Amino acid sequence: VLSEGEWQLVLHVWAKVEADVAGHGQDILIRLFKSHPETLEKFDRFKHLKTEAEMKASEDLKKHGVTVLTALGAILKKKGHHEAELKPLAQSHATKHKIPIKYLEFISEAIIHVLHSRHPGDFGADAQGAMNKALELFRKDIAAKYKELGYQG
Ligand code: HEM
Repeated sequence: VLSEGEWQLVLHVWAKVEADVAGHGQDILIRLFKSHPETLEKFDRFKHLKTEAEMKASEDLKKHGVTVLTALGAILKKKGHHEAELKPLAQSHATKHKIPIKYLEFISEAIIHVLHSRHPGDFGADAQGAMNKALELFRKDIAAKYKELGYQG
């Protein structure tokens, strides 16, 4: 579990993300798609996009980034009590979207890179450590639901 002090490091930096959800969501998805091109192939909506410049120009991608970060924020703010929020997400990601757990690890790494670029002063090693723990918790709970339903392990 995270301590109360580690949750406070997480949510302090997240309040800052909430100043510009759309810009954050962009940088994260672009970083994901460039670092791990195979992830872009999951998105019928985005697979036509070939360059970073086309990505940065897509309003629909920016819209999806807000969808993603809003759902994540609602989970973080539950500070681990996130069962009701996380269940619907794991079901759709397992059964509809077919998203490997490994891809959730990839987007976690994208999230941490972008927070580090945008908020150095609020995102030192101790906050980075806390955020890494929160994302691990998120992945571990999703992984449990996947296993239940019989999805890739
Ligand atoms: C932090 C992780 C993520 C969160 C919070 C998240 C959240 C969401 C939300 C809320 C939706 C819309 C409702 C639904 O279908 O459940 C969505 C859709 C989707 N997500 Fe995720 N997602 C995450 C990670 C990923 C990753 C890593 C991928 C793929 C590599 C992925 C692929 C998709 C696809 C294909 C859709 C549907 C897009 C469309 O409308 O066609 N998601 N996600």
